[PDB]
Amino acid sequence: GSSHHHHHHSSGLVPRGSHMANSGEAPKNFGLDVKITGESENDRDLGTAPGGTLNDIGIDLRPWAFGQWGDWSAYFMGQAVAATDTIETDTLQSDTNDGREPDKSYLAAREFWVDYAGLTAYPGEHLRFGRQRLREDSGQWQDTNIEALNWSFETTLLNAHAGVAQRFSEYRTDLDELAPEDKDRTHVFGDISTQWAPHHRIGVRIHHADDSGHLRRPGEEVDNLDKTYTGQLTWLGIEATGDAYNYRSSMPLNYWASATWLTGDRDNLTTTTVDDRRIATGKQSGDVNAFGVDLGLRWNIDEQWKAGVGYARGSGGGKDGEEQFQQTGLESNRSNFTGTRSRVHRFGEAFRGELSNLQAATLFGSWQLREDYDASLVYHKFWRVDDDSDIGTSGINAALQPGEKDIGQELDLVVTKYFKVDEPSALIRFRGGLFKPGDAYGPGTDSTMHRAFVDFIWRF
Ligand SMILES: CCCCCC[Se]CCCCCCCC(=O)OC[C@@H](O)CO
Ligand SMILES: CCCCCC[Se]CCCCCCCC(=O)OC[C@@H](O)CO
Ligand SMILES: CCCCCC[Se]CCCCCCCC(=O)OC[C@@H](O)CO
Ligand SMILES: CCCCCC[Se]CCCCCCCC(=O)OC[C@@H](O)CO
Ligand SMILES: CCCCCC[Se]CCCCCCCC(=O)OC[C@@H](O)CO
Ligand SMILES: CCCCCC[Se]CCCCCCCC(=O)OC[C@@H](O)CO
Ligand SMILES: CCCCCC[Se]CCCCCCCC(=O)OC[C@@H](O)CO
Ligand SMILES: CCCCCC[Se]CCCCCCCC(=O)OC[C@@H](O)CO
Ligand SMILES: CCCCCC[Se]CCCCCCCC(=O)OC[C@H](O)CO
Ligand SMILES: CCCCCC[Se]CCCCCCCC(=O)OC[C@H](O)CO
Ligand SMILES: CCCCCC[Se]CCCCCCCC(=O)OC[C@H](O)CO
Ligand SMILES: CCCCCC[Se]CCCCCCCC(=O)OC[C@H](O)CO
Ligand SMILES: CCCCCC[Se]CCCCCCCC(=O)OC[C@H](O)CO
Ligand SMILES: CCCCCC[Se]CCCCCCCC(=O)OC[C@H](O)CO
Ligand SMILES: CCCCCC[Se]CCCCCCCC(=O)OC[C@H](O)CO
Ligand SMILES: CCCCCC[Se]CCCCCCCC(=O)OC[C@H](O)CO
Ligand code: NA
Ligand code: NA
Ligand code: NA
Ligand code: NA
Ligand code: NA
Repeated sequence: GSSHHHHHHSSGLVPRGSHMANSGEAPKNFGLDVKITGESENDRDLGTAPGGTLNDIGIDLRPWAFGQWGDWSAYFMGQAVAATDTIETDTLQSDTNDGREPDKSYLAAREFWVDYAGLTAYPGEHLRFGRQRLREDSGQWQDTNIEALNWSFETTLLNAHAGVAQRFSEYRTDLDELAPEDKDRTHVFGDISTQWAPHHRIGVRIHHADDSGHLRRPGEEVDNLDKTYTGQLTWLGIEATGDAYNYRSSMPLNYWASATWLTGDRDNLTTTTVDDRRIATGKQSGDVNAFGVDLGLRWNIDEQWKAGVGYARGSGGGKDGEEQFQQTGLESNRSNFTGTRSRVHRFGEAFRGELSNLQAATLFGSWQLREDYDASLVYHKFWRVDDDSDIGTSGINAALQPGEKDIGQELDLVVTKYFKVDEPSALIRFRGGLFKPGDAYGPGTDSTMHRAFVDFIWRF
């Protein structure tokens, strides 16, 4: 059930001989996830800088181990990667610089945790401690592997979670340092929701991020391992879904609606450039009072075909920047929002937008056939909310022109074959995004950019 160590994995594969494959089998105490990935990426900077291009291939091996003893259990997953350049074999990976340059080949400890399920007799209730997968269904608050203590309670009528998390390391042979935004940042979070009618859920969610770190002092040189800000930030959200992320729905329509208020304060570092160097000049504090919304509707046209629409907006700008929404930093923004077994990036495989000073309109269609195939075609159009503010993270490394709201448009295609089928144990997927920059990117930029993957995944 939901406590299974692979429950949140997007692949949704089931190894041969496992208890999930045949309930008469004993739970596996070990297994191996094998992934071969090709990536083509051109050009992440839209042709405004050297590099930014990938055409490369890699293998990623993830052995895992599991033990169970009454109410106690424990889990480890490691990772070994070898690739022809530094490609993305992990949709959850740390974004990347002395101590932050990935190697083409590396080892990592991905998960390591102990779990106690004995506080209540519900097997949907358990407490997990260690580096662990945290995920909620939208992917927009948490979808990551992180050191945490997290309590889950999942039953028919009531779901609830509460946890604390903090990065202390990447646990990787190549990344020696944390990203500055992660260093000394503690997260606490929880949620509670109820299935008020069958397949309809309403809930509230909270997340708090607190920075204990400090900013560089005036006159000190500032480099890429230094923070740009320290924050005490709270996200408070309402969320309603009707089979929003359920690829097996029988309802004719599915939907999601969420609204999130972001409050708190940030201390923003200021800098100046002095002879090929960046020098701290001070800092400025200010309130954040920002808002985000994400809405979607999916038509289940028949057992195979689905289509739908989405709108999302993260506020931007405002008085002294108070309306600049931002996400938690634990999100993936990947979800099953097209109604298939495959997860898709909600704001484009190429653009990979964070909901921050961003408005997006989305159209999609999908097709699936039992547990054997699925395919999705997604269109997005993106605009800034405030044309004099930056946006947040994205898969595009290029300057925005002041005063231009047209970020661009994107077309994505995801196509998947599942192999042994009752429950597949392997898959091959094409996942690609084509991004057409709009006027906010300005002259001298490429007319289109793409990011495309082929992934072959086998679980043993
Ligand atoms: C598991 C993944 C395997 C997938 C195999 C797909 Se092969 C087609 C990839 C399509 C990539 C085309 C880019 C080729 C290129 O342009 O090479 C530079 C050239 O000018 C001279 O070096
Ligand atoms: C230092 C350079 C050496 C690397 C050479 C190996 Se390129 C491995 C293929 C990597 C390209 C795969 C990306 C996805 C894609 O473009 O598939 C197109 C196809 O499936 C549509 O029919
Ligand atoms: C840094 C972390 C510390 C390293 C070790 C923690 Se993982 C070893 C867990 C292994 C513990 C298994 C034993 C529990 C038990 O009760 O087994 C008896 C049997 O009768 C029950 O059915
Ligand atoms: C400063 C660096 C310290 C952090 C390093 C993490 Se410990 C080494 C990775 C520990 C994770 C164990 C799993 C890796 C693995 O064994 O993959 C091998 C593959 O050949 C199996 O088919
Ligand atoms: C607030 C939630 C806490 C949950 C903790 C549970 Se797991 C921590 C076990 C392991 C702790 C490892 C510490 C390693 C380290 O500090 O190395 C730094 C270096 O890699 C670069 O930062
Ligand atoms: C049951 C769960 C329900 C979740 C649904 C939330 Se719908 C939020 C309505 C959105 C209303 C917010 C108004 C924002 C605004 O003023 O737009 C800026 C304008 O000044 C410049 O274009
Ligand atoms: C069915 C259950 C009821 C669901 C209630 C959700 Se109605 C969404 C109203 C939308 C509210 C927008 C608030 C905007 C904000 O707080 O940040 C910007 C500003 O305050 C900084 O000057
Ligand atoms: C109708 C559906 C469109 C949806 C977007 C799928 Se991404 C398009 C490229 C994905 C296909 C393979 C990657 C292309 C490639 O390798 O060429 C490199 C070369 O063009 C350098 O610009
Ligand atoms: C900071 C949080 C703790 C991290 C724990 C890493 Se546990 C490594 C794999 C743990 C999975 C089981 C370990 C030992 C075992 O199972 O021996 C008993 C027998 O084989 C049962 O079948
Ligand atoms: C019963 C014990 C079973 C666990 C054995 C698995 Se090997 C340890 C991998 C998981 C533990 C993390 C290892 C990497 C690390 O600690 O690096 C921190 C940083 O480099 C320091 O600053
Ligand atoms: C089964 C054991 C569970 C017991 C642990 C309960 Se912790 C509740 C999680 C909820 C997370 C709390 C967040 C608090 C916050 O962020 O307030 C900041 C303030 O508003 C700034 O203005
Ligand atoms: C059968 C009834 C049991 C009642 C007592 C059980 Se206390 C469980 C501790 C942990 C409960 C989780 C708390 C997280 C939360 O509800 O916060 C979300 C929201 O944002 C808040 O504003
Ligand atoms: C089996 C029975 C379980 C009963 C548990 C009920 Se959980 C439903 C919560 C859904 C209630 C929505 C409350 C709206 C709200 O307080 O948001 C304010 C906004 O976020 C502040 O800015
Ligand atoms: C990027 C690709 C474009 C995405 C389309 C966006 Se919305 C289309 C959903 C609306 C489609 C639902 C209508 C199906 C229907 O009308 O069935 C036939 C008739 O009613 C007998 O039942
Ligand atoms: C690349 C994979 C996805 C392709 C994009 C699909 Se766009 C619309 C999706 C679904 C619409 C397609 C037609 C639906 C149908 O065939 O049945 C309609 C019948 O009139 C009612 O019973
Ligand atoms: C290099 C990347 C490859 C990624 C996956 C390509 Se799968 C072709 C899907 C296209 C599926 C169209 C029709 C499918 C169907 O109905 O097949 C019945 C089936 O054979 C019953 O076994
Ligand atoms: Na398994
Ligand atoms: Na298992
Ligand atoms: Na470039
Ligand atoms: Na329990
Ligand atoms: Na669906």
